Amino acid sequence: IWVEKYRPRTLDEVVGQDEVIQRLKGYVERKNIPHLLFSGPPGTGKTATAIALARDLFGENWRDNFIEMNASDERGIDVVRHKIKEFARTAPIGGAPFKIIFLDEADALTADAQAALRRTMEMYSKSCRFILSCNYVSRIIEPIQSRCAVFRFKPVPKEAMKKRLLEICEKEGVKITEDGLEALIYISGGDFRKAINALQGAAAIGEVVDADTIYQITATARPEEMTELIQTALKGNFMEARELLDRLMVEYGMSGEDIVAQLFREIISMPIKDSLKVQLIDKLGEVDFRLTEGANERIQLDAYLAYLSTLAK
Amino acid sequence: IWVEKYRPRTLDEVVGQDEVIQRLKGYVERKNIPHLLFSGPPGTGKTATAIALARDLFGENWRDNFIEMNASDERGIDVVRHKIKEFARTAPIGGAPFKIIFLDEADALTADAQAALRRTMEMYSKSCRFILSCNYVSRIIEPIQSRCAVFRFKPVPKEAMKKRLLEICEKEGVKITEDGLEALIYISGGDFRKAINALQGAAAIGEVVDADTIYQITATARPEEMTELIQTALKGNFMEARELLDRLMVEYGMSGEDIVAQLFREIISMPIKDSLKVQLIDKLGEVDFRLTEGANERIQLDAYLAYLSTLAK
Amino acid sequence: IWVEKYRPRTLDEVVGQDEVIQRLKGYVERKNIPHLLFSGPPGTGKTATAIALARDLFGENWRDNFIEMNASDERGIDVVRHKIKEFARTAPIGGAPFKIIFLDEADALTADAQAALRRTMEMYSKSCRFILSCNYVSRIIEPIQSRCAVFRFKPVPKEAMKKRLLEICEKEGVKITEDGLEALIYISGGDFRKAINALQGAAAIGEVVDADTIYQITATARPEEMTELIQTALKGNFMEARELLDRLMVEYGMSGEDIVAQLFREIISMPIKDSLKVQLIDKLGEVDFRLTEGANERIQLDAYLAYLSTLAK
Amino acid sequence: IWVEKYRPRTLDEVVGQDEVIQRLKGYVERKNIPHLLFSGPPGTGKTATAIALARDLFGENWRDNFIEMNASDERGIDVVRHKIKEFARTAPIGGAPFKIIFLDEADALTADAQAALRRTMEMYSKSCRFILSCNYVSRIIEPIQSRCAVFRFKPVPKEAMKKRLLEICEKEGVKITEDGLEALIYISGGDFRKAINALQGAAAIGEVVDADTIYQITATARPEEMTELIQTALKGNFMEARELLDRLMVEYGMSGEDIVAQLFREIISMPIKDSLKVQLIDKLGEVDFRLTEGANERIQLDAYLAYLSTLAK
Amino acid sequence: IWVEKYRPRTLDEVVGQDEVIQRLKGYVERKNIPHLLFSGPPGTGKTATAIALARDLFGENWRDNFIEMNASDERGIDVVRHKIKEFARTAPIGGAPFKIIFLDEADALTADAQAALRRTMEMYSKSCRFILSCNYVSRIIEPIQSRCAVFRFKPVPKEAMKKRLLEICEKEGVKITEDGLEALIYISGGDFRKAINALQGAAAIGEVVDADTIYQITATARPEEMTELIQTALKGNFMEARELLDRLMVEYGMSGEDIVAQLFREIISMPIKDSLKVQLIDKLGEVDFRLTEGANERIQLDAYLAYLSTLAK
Amino acid sequence: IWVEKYRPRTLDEVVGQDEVIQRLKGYVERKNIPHLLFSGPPGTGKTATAIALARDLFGENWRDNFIEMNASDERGIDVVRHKIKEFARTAPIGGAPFKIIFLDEADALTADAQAALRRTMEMYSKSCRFILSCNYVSRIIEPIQSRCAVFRFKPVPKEAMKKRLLEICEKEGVKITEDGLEALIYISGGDFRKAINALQGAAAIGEVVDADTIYQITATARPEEMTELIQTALKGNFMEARELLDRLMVEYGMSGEDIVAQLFREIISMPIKDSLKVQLIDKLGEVDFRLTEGANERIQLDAYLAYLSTLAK
Ligand SMILES: Nc1ncnc2c1ncn2[C@@H]1O[C@H](COP(=O)(O)OP(=O)(O)NP(=O)(O)O)[C@@H](O)[C@H]1O
Ligand SMILES: Nc1ncnc2c1ncn2[C@@H]1O[C@H](COP(=O)(O)OP(=O)(O)NP(=O)(O)O)[C@@H](O)[C@H]1O
Ligand SMILES: Nc1ncnc2c1ncn2[C@@H]1O[C@H](COP(=O)(O)OP(=O)(O)NP(=O)(O)O)[C@@H](O)[C@H]1O
Ligand SMILES: Nc1ncnc2c1ncn2[C@@H]1O[C@H](COP(=O)(O)OP(=O)(O)NP(=O)(O)O)[C@@H](O)[C@H]1O
Ligand SMILES: Nc1ncnc2c1ncn2[C@@H]1O[C@H](COP(=O)(O)OP(=O)(O)NP(=O)(O)O)[C@@H](O)[C@H]1O
Repeated sequence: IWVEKYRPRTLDEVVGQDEVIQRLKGYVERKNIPHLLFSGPPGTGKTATAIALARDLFGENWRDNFIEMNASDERGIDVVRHKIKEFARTAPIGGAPFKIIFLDEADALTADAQAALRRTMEMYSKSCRFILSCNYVSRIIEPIQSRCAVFRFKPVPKEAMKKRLLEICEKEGVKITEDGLEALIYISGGDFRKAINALQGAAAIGEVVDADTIYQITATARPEEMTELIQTALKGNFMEARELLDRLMVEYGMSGEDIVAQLFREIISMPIKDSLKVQLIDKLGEVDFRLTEGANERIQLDAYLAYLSTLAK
Repeated sequence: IWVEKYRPRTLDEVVGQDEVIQRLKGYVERKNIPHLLFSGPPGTGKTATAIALARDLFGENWRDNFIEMNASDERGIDVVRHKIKEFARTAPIGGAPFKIIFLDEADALTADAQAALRRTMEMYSKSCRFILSCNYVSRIIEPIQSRCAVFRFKPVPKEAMKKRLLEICEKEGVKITEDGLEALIYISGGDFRKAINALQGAAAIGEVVDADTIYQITATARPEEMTELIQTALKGNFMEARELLDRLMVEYGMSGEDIVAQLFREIISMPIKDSLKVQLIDKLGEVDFRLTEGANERIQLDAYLAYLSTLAK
Repeated sequence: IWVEKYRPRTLDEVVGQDEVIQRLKGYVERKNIPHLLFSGPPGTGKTATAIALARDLFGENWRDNFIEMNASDERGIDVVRHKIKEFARTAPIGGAPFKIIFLDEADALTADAQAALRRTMEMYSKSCRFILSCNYVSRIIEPIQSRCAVFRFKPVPKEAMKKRLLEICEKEGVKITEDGLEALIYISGGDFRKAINALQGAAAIGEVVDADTIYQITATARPEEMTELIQTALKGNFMEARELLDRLMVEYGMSGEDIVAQLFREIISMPIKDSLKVQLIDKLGEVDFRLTEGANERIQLDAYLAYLSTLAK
Repeated sequence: IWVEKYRPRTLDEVVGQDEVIQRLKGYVERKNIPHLLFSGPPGTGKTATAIALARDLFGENWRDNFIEMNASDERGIDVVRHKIKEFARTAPIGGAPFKIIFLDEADALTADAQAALRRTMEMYSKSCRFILSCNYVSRIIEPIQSRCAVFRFKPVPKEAMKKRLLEICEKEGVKITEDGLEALIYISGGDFRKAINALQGAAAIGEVVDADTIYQITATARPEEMTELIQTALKGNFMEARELLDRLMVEYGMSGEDIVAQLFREIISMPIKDSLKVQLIDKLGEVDFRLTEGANERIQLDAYLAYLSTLAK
Repeated sequence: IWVEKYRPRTLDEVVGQDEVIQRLKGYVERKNIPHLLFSGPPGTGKTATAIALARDLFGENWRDNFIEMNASDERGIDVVRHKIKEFARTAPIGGAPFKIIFLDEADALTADAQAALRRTMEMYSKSCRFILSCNYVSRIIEPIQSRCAVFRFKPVPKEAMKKRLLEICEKEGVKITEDGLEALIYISGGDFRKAINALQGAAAIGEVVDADTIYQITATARPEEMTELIQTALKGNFMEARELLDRLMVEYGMSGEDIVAQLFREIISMPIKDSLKVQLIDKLGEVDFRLTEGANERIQLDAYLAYLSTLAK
Repeated sequence: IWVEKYRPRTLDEVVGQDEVIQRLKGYVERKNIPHLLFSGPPGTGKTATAIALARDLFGENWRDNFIEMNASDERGIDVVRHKIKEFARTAPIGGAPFKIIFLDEADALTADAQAALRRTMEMYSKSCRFILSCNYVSRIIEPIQSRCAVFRFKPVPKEAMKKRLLEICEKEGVKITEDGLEALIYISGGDFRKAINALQGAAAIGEVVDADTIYQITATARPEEMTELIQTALKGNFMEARELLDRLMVEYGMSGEDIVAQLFREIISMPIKDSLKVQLIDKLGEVDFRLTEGANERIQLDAYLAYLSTLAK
């Protein structure tokens, strides 16, 4: 179950987030915790450090006190309040003063539920504490940011993830190549869950973990193939391009969105002129719309390879 | 009821999917099942192999344990949880350790319901197991892919379906012709349920199963007619084409989308130049949008036959 | 602790609220107080004037009598009733007839608790008085508005805050620029706590308080950057713009909405022609739609920087 | 229930409609009734005088004969025809020759149902009669106007409604102020039902009926607020205006249409130049369209406050 | 009941339709009737001549045989077929060979019901005959036009209606002026029902029938007023125009459509340049749309007077 | 009576239907006839070839045996069964084995009557034969298609009709121009009866058969007029255009749809640039929408001639 079995066990073990951790460490020496607001992309380590933060302060007795719950399940803020009263009357067993509750997906709620936090903030800051996880800070109404120290998680930098990917490997006897790592990171988007999980799935199989074995397991074209199809499209060979994208869409079985996504990437990282690149993206912008409005995948897609083959002359 | 009466009874019997089955077999020798994630087009064999997988592991006592339910019926994830507790307390009767629940249409739910899986994964991996079927893997939030072995079902090729269709016939004393088979496949889109079901419906009637008897039972324009209308359109005979498509749209009573769809197919499998085929498809891509935005069927359609009749010279 | 150390000490010292104060002064000459209902946005000076109102009537002996408490903490209306009997039996020491209790967040309660006020209104209007603070008057059930003089606080207008910001500076030897001020107000949302507090945080640092030093301390896109990216986009440098917006979106980690928002602001407060400014906003209006329909953030956004770089010529 | 308890009891008692009544009286002396067509805004007295007209001709025995039904409930023209045969065979008990049926919302039906009237007109003009109420005469197909005397109800002026509102009060021991009356009329749109009904609802509560108590009970922005927001918008304070309208839109929870409506009113009754008022209204006319086409409420609205803040200089 | 009491009683008595009648007379001398197709605007005399045609051929015994029914009441084509068998077995009593059935609103049906005519055409052309009335010929599927002599009724010319209006008057002792006639014809649109019916309503009242008394009874502005408001609008006096249109809309109480209609007429028959007239109509074209989509009458209207007052300079 | 006097007298003489005839000829050499199923649009030659098929097999003695009857006249399938027993007992006089019955409008019947065919199929395939004509094959329940050779008549292509029109002329001393022909086909809809019949009606008159003489005899807008009005509109003469379209709409009394239709046609077959032609049709596409939504015919139409006269410069 890798993404768990490698849940960092200490602040020091969460990586790529010096930014936060460096200064979240200065909360363990003093044993102060104001209500934490963790904000960032998903799979970057809010839940992780919000464990390892609860873990560095309680030693061995965290699981007893800390509880993670998803804030977006609307009718349970008020059903998990009796957990707020047993938890707040119990003194941290050992020698610590305070206690923690984690709240994933905070930024899903409308103004109201957000308030109910507040009458356990000033009632329990000599006992309880909240850690709020949210995709964006902007989406949490001011009255809470008010009483929160705030931490912006960044999508995890290259080397720092690449290194911890290796550790996960060497220690699991899996052979990635250089190819497979770099590729496991085109994939990852800077999101461990995605990265670990993928690696896991390539590890499951037979041995050497190639560039490809990775592109395949996630269903994401070899970037060579994309810029081959965008190219043979621009050349004028419509039926040929259509062929490719088809094969291409079954080899790995991507959604429409998924294809239009990589079409983007590889359109951006073409080395063609800033003058044409626009035309291409503008229209891709169109196509992606059509699809989300629920028009037809096959037709809009091919209909975009069609686009490219007009700009032949 | 053919589509059932030929539900594969063993992993060996599910075809065209070596890919998955080959390595899904290595889960019966060991008697390991992690939560399965079946992803692919519809009518390729997720439900099928997710039966024959439950069937190969329990012998004669599968029906008792395995239950398929559709995950998209939003208010019943939590109403079919009491099926999760009776099922999880019952030991597989005979000599096996584990048990299975199938969940069609997983990729219809928003983040939340997806989580509720998780507190029966680590609670029941010494007892219960889930098999998740989904159109695309991309659409199932990472936290689950996390705890799933994943299988990408591919559309089952021509011959392999054509062969199993015959088996379904010979063994049911139905006379298809060659026409009727090839036709039964234009239809099928590479989707058995659609294919079997249609055959069934032609079998029900009187005897010989023709090209036509198949185009009729599914309501679908003869491909000759389409490429006749697209042809007389291109030649310049606008009023004539408009006539055809009209007659055509009542003979079988197709939607706008439906017409625009076969218009595509037959525009692609025209033997005209990769140069013009684009112009046609680019514009079809336009029409189809118009329509889904809710503009006017008759007008946009005829408006597209108009298109084709400018490119006369 | 600025927000406190500059709590106005007299009705005269609360600003931008002439509206209320002008006519709340005519309650100090007569020494009449009916139950006050303060309504307005948060951070505009209900609590403040509800102090300076208690302060102008008791001189030096206010703290002894006046007590602020939060009304939303449901189980304490009735636990802070013994404060209602000691307080109501004590005659205002000196030469005044009456006494005051402040109740923040009144508009959080359901019908019932609201009533319990009433049997201390007609029992204590020859002794006690309430000041009720609420986000909106509409939310306080009629039977109370009934026995309340009512005051609508308005978000503190520009100049009035800008002036009192300056007084807070000159008297604290802090150098704001014009930029800093105006920026300190883009920030402030018309909410002093936010404003003072921020200013504080910029004063803490080294000297001159710039437009930027303010956008930094609160964490927001520097308006310089936006109008730099919209510029380099309009110039034709699409890849460069895309680059900026990307860095830009991580430096601060804004949503799509969030970016489309500042994109707007800085599109409006561009000094370009009313002729083009439309084109821009019309299309932004489009983008923002796409996004809310759930199309793709990265694609629509870059797809709009694409837009801007067609209008190069 | 005021709106009923003050249903006029005689033609004399229906007010502001001399126009009609004056000449509808000349139908009681002669005891002639051709099929009446009442047309006008809603809440002006069609139903009312169509009662008091039935009441002035039958004395005490009207309720027995006269029946009002709503004509827009499509499948009941033909289900309330057996009421047409029992009613038409019964002679007006006492000494009168004829009888009446009222039909609210006539102008909702398509051509067909309208005809079915006709074979009870020439069949029952020596017995039955219809009174048709409709928003506009233009909307009732000629073949009926044909056989109808027609009456155009006009919106009942200010004073005349203001006077009858007082009568409804004085005689019900309710204390309106001047404010509350004038306000109860901003509200009323010149439509009693709305006006009475609202008053009723303010009467229900505690005592004095203020300007406010009226704006509240109907949920409607204080006109001061609107022209404050339109003002601070015009001055240049976009963020401030956006703030107001937001607060404003929750305080009372208005639709987009609803806001755009009062925006109109107060834009018209601004005391600004006939020169600019146009620019404002032209654009409002734009916004309101956008919205009804289903574009985005928040964006178009704010987008219109944006408009007003360009015309600063 | 004028529109009936002046139902022409012979072909000779139907006016303005020489066109048809001239050659519909040549069917009475021969006593031939093929199935008649009457097509034209409403209220021009299809039903009328289709009576007077049935009346000129049967003398005194028409009512017995001829029956008019509305074809659009879908479930009764087949319920009024037993009227087709009693009617077809009965020989025209006296000395004539054939018989007639009239069918109003033919052009409302879909293809199918249209056919059911046909098996009583060739079955009853030695006995029965149909007269089909329809707004437009184009809307009646060919297979019927096939077996129909066809007659296009034109909106009734000026003098021919004006003359028969007079006859209706002199013979009813009503005093129209020249004004009132001409005006009763601006009104009429070339549609007697509308014209007669209106006259009737002006006759009902007191004596002299003026230009105005006519504009009032139909709710249609004095054309002077319109071109006054369109003028004071174009001059720049927005509030003044808005005032007018308001008064104007109550004086006669027109719909939105109704106002936009006359706005059209009087915009066309302005004597302004063909260059501006366009701008005005283009926008009116817009406004009328907005309204039919259900946007707001008051706002779009005024919003169009707003338009006109921009084009001041 | 042309449509008859040119009823083809041999399979060779039926034209444009090679398709069928080519392979319906191979039934005369062998003298085999299984039950024929003719399907196609009306007026394409089912009845015709179903005569000339009966005519090529019997020589001079067809009329005696063959009988056409209409199948939709419900109560006569069973009344024309005694024609089935006299006909089936009579041996084809001369030297042929079999005999024929034609059944127009087959596709009008419900399941039941369809069966009664069957007990004269296997009872008379050594004597009798049926030829079934139907608008669509899809509409004839399978159990019959079962025992039918099937033939799809196609709308008679351009040249093939144009040629046989000429033969009808040259051999009748009538002078069509090229114009007349091409026009006689715009008319014909690809339906001879319509075409021959019309030609007939133009031949009747004086000499040369023009484009016009044809548009007249059938009643349609002269295509000259349309492209005159669209022209004078584009030139800038709005009032003049409006005038034309008005006259134009009464001369023939077209619907809005009807006018928008020819507007299209003549917009397409304008010889203007593919660049403007779009602008035109895009807007026509708009207009036609407005209308179907039920906005105002006169206003939208003139409002579109307005459109055309902006694009003057
Ligand atoms: N920043 C990180 N450093 C090291 N390991 C990580 C990090 N992020 C995730 N992992 C591993 O990947 C899994 C995902 O953790 P985590 O991101 O906290 O869960 P999440 O809530 O779904 N995404 P997030 O909201 O950013 O926390 C964890 O259980 C970790 O073991
Ligand atoms: N790949 C396949 N191999 C063998 N038989 C199949 C296959 N796909 C379908 N069939 C037969 O056709 C029926 C439909 O197949 P299957 O895809 O397994 O279930 P489904 O309800 O139609 N859709 P899905 O979600 O793809 O599983 C089954 O009951 C099978 O017996
Ligand atoms: N013009 C009026 N004169 C006197 N009383 C009125 C008038 N309009 C309304 N009222 C009182 O207010 C109530 C509503 O009036 P009225 O218009 O007659 O019926 P309605 O159901 O509200 N709408 P409508 O379709 O205009 O008749 C009535 O029951 C009247 O007693
Ligand atoms: N052309 C006419 N000449 C003389 N009187 C007419 C004419 N049209 C209508 N009238 C009178 O006005 C009434 C309307 O008649 P008519 O137009 O036949 O009914 P309609 O069906 O509603 N309109 P239409 O469909 O054109 O016949 C009649 O009953 C006539 O008395
Ligand atoms: N394909 C053809 N070749 C030659 N003449 C034709 C053809 N189709 C029609 N005609 C002439 O036009 C008339 C109509 O054709 P025909 O099909 O016999 O009448 P119809 O029955 O109304 N059409 P249908 O019902 O589809 O057969 C005939 O009597 C023929 O003379």
